[PDB]
Amino acid sequence: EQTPLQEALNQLMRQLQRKDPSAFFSFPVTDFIAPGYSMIIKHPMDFSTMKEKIKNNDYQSIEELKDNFKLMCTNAMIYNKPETIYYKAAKKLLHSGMKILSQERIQSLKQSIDFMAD
Ligand SMILES: CC(=O)c1cc(-c2cc(C(=O)NC3CC3)ccc2C)c2ncccn12
Repeated sequence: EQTPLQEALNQLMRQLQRKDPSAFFSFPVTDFIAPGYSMIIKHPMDFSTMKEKIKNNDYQSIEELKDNFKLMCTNAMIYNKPETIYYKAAKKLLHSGMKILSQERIQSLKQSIDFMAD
């Protein structure tokens, strides 16, 4: 039902989402709640979309998930003005998420994935 890589990606997801208690990054931003979003942000990302990419096996590496997570936070800091709650929340989430997605945890998880293979 899940490969070791999928299991590892799903666990990181849960860890990252716990750093978004406001649930602002849980779901895709739409043009209705953020006017002109689709004209400014060319590659949207959110936790629910990351969740489908894992289930659909779109990720070949943990680094890909980390890139998507950074994209999530980068999009929010580009679209939202610094005085907004969403900008501040993106900065807090980026800092907390990058500690979760440290080189040491990523390398540790990659070692485990290889040990569970073949
Ligand atoms: C990531 C980001 O840029 C973003 C996220 C949201 C958003 C807000 C709420 C919410 O609860 N809003 C009420 C507190 C006022 C719920 C879910 C989402 C996806 C948002 N809304 C407008 C502009 C930007 N954003």
